[PDB]
Amino acid sequence: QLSDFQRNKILRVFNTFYDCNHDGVIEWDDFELAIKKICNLHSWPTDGKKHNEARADLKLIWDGLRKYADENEDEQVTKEEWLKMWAECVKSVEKGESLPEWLTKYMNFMFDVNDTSGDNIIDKHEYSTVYMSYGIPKSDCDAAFDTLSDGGKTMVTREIFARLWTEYFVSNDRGAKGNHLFGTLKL
Ligand SMILES: [Ca+2]
Ligand SMILES: [Ca+2]
Ligand SMILES: [Ca+2]
Repeated sequence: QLSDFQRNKILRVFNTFYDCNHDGVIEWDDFELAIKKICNLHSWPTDGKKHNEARADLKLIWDGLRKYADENEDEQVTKEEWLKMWAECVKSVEKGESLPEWLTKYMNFMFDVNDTSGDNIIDKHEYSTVYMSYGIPKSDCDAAFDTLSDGGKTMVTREIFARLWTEYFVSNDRGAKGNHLFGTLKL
């Protein structure tokens, strides 16, 4: 079973990042909102390259998510279904397996949404630009970024971002850096 700490990390991500219209379930309509929000944030032209690519990528991610979590096949993922899926995913990451492919795709999507300069590094300004748009206070973006980059000793490359992303979802260690990947947690 997920510890309180894991369960709460996994709920907080459902609630802030996936359920964009905040009604308590994840559907395709949420991903339609997530596309609008990222288009607004970055000033992408509707039906331009980035927009059409974001839509295609998120379709694949939603499809893999529903496949894993949508037990009653109603095209909606409730918190119950999301927690049931996560308890099984975490067990498996511990037994040695990679996270599900919809989750890695979503990690790579969010990496590139952050890295608007395209140099393979998320810098402090890129990071706070994205997380502040989800309601993360700026001081929790800046404190998170220093934690994640080990105060500048580590560049937040796609690979670092991917390893921190797995740690956020599975770690039971309160000390883990990836706990703060989505804004500092007070622990
Ligand atoms: Ca929703
Ligand atoms: Ca369902
Ligand atoms: Ca960059």
